[PDB]
Amino acid sequence: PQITLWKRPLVTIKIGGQLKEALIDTGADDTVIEEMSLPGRWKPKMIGGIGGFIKVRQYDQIIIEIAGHKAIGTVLVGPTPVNIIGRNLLTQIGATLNF
Amino acid sequence: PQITLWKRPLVTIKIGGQLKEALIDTGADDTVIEEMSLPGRWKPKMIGGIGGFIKVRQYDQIIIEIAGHKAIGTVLVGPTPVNIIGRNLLTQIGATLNF
Ligand SMILES: CCCC[C@@H](CN[C@@H](CCCC)C(=O)N[C@@H](CCC(N)=O)C(=O)N[C@@H](CCCNC(N)=[NH2+])C(N)=O)NC(=O)[C@@H](NC(=O)[C@@H](NC(C)=O)[C@@H](C)O)[C@@H](C)CC
Repeated sequence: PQITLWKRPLVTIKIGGQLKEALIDTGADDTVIEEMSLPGRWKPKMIGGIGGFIKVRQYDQIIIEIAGHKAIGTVLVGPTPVNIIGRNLLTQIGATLNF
Repeated sequence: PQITLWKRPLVTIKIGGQLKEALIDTGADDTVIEEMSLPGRWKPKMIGGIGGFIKVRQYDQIIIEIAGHKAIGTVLVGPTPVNIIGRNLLTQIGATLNF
């Protein structure tokens, strides 16, 4: 699709069989989701945002759908204010910015 | 242009007579710039994201040129770790997300 920016670019995602809302975020390197259970082992990661740094859990090779488009990749889980879909998965679905 | 998302989408902006580099952030409601002088009255604002909140100064009716495209709107100034172009200005330059 084409998504304009007059409103927040919120989409539905599917992860772990569950539908969630998330923000398409070109300003995010990574994909960060609120607390949930994911399978397998995780590794530690520190990430930064507008207000400082937080610790998250890094899960690799997670199956995720973004607005109906299939991706398989890294998902960070931790105390983000909002679920964000970042560039690691936006590149898998072929997303670009255009003006 | 078409901007891919393999790397951070950085652009040059001109604001207040100065050139700066800034991140195109579809996940940002507002435009947030590191400390600089701007004309006119301001009022304080708290803005949040990963890591919590920072205090900024809100300036209205600021003219800005983003990768060569002129727009006018509100600009927030304060201790942001990165200069951010948010949706309030991205709409004005006609920026969309496409996949
Ligand atoms: C979580 C809230 C929504 C998404 C977030 C994305 N902003 C980018 C800004 C760029 C960094 C300061 C971000 O945090 N990106 C992170 C996301 C986490 C991630 N890992 O992907 C990032 O890429 N972090 C990199 C570090 C980038 C460093 N950059 C640099 N040195 N130049 C990282 N690997 O940790 N938006 C925001 O932080 C904005 N928040 C908002 O728009 C709204 N706030 C809330 C809470 O929704 C509004 C109600 O204020 C701020 C700027 C105010 C207008």
